[PDB]
Amino acid sequence: MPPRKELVGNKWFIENYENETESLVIDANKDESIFIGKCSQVLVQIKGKVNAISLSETESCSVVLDSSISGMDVIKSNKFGIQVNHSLPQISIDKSDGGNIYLSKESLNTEIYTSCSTAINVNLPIGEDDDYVEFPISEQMKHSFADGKFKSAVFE
Repeated sequence: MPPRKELVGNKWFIENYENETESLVIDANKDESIFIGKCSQVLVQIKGKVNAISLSETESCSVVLDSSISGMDVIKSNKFGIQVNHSLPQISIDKSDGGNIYLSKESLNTEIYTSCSTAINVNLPIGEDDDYVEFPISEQMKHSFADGKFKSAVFE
């Protein structure tokens, strides 16, 4: 599978890229979607608003985006890094190992869902005025019967 960086209809496909020295850029439109798969050591930079972004089967890749109407998906991706310049409702991480998100004042409320993932860190610019503050995401759950009800809870 040789490099791919083509727009098919309203879907950007960026696949099969190895150790990329220079930043891979895409000038999208709000009606387009971005799919990134089978890549390693790559930094896709999505300029302009988009409808969606999906990072699939990647190793040490980083996505720099402005905003996304429906959010972003990350699946089977290790060593990933996401940086949000503006906003997006949610970022979903599944079966991924080691990831680092960087939200923005705008994107400070971005919901985050994780499933079967590890070493995920979310940094909000809430410190000394727009100064990142890491938040290691818990990967453990406790389940038990207590006080007449069998409740669940994240491990702290």
